Amino acid sequence: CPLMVKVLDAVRGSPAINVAVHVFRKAADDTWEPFASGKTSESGELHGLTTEEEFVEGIYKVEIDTKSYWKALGISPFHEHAEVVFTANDSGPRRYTIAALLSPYSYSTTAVVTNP
Amino acid sequence: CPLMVKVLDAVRGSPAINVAVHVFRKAADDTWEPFASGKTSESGELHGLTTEEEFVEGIYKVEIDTKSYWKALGISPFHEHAEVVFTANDSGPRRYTIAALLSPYSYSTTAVVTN
Amino acid sequence: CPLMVKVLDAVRGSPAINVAVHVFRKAADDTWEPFASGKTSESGELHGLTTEEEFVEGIYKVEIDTKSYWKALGISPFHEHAEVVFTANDSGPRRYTIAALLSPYSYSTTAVVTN
Amino acid sequence: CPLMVKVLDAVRGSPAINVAVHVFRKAADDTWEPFASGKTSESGELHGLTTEEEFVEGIYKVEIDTKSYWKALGISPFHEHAEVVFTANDSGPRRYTIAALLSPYSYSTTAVVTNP
Ligand SMILES: Cc1cc(OCC(=O)O)cc(C)c1Cc1ccc(O)c(C(C)C)c1
Ligand SMILES: Cc1cc(OCC(=O)O)cc(C)c1Cc1ccc(O)c(C(C)C)c1
Repeated sequence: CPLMVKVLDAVRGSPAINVAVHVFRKAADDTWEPFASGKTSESGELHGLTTEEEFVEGIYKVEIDTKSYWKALGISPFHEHAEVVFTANDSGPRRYTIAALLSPYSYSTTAVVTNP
Repeated sequence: CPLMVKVLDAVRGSPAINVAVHVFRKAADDTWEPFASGKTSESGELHGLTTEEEFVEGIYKVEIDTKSYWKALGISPFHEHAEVVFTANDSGPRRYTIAALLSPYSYSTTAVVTN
Repeated sequence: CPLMVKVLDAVRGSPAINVAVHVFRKAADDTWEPFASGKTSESGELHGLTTEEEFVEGIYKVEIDTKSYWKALGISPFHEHAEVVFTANDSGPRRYTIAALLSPYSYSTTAVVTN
Repeated sequence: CPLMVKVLDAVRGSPAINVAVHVFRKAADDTWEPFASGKTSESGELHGLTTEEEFVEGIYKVEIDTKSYWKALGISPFHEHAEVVFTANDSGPRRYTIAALLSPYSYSTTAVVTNP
């Protein structure tokens, strides 16, 4: 898969399990069209969101439901979600790993972009 | 002010200067209504976005134009911007500092919520 | 001062208060000589560690006692501390702010080097 | 292996390749004894540092040579290295992944600790 999401929990030092992830792609009319969705596994990973054929050039948004994650652990976090927005495939097809590191009042996100 | 934004540049080890920042409030129809904006100062700070009277409870989005910043420095960036979405809440402390740390392919953001 | 330390808590969304910080300078024999120390303020800041005269070029280590901080909050931490090791250099800007962002199993540190 | 190190470059959005890593363990006399060393692979990973038998309880230091990494890319970075110090195995054997994210003037580090 050309798009993978990996989420870690900085409080527990663990993968962030069962985190909902929604992906959108900006349409020609500038709206966000639903593209794919899933939830992270026991390893904090979400694979199989898309395919090489489908994942064309465009502006994509990956919205990670961090608030539901923290709420289920009894925590009222600051952010509603973590949303990473990016242009994909503009110099040709690439593989993207979107890595997120979560704390109740902070998150970081990083992209690892490789040429397949 | 109840809301301040502070932006640092992890490549240069400096405040991130002249970064455009837009603030939006979520409307009843779930659209984002522009609320305030500015550019960060020589110290990477943006003050005076709102007032205590105006900044009522709601869902807010702070959009930091990281892409234009990296473009101005001749460095290829990954993100279109960094968005920071949160519910502002009266019961808690209520001065918010949104701190962001920028790299071309990574950012972190943290909230410092006080008094 | 030429050196300031600012520490934030990513769990509480607050300055990290009363965190012990020790500064060391690398000696000629490669050992670390204690130089200065303090505890962060109510704003998570530690000022006045050194002076422009004293803070000559050399290799410095700032050790932030994160473990005692998490212990004080009843939260299990991973690291013994966060160390920040750098060469201080006259040609460049020379006011250093060491910013640290703390979580129980993660920390980040950044240098803001100005004027 | 109970200890793995993974290093990413936040400027290029890539693994950080050929980064030297030195591991030390605190001795009974409070000195740092050399424990293991290696360098990151093309995937930014360093495997095989130790074994279950060898990796007993103790205080360990993982020193990642970030300065040489940046210097080889023409950059004069702020830090001499990234050094992550931690007590290991104090509630029994665990697997540790030490993840580091590098920028010229900043780094973050995170531990993922799992029960084998
Ligand atoms: C929020 C903030 C306040 C501050 O006050 C000290 C000053 O203005 O001199 C000084 C600095 C440098 C920051 C920014 C900061 C301070 C600490 C920190 O962990 C982070 C994370 C985003 C990496 C950011
Ligand atoms: C992206 C990624 C890939 C990975 O490969 C799987 C494995 O080898 O276990 C293993 C891990 C732990 C990560 C996550 C990671 C790896 C490095 C890193 O600096 C960061 C920051 C976002 C904190 C995250």
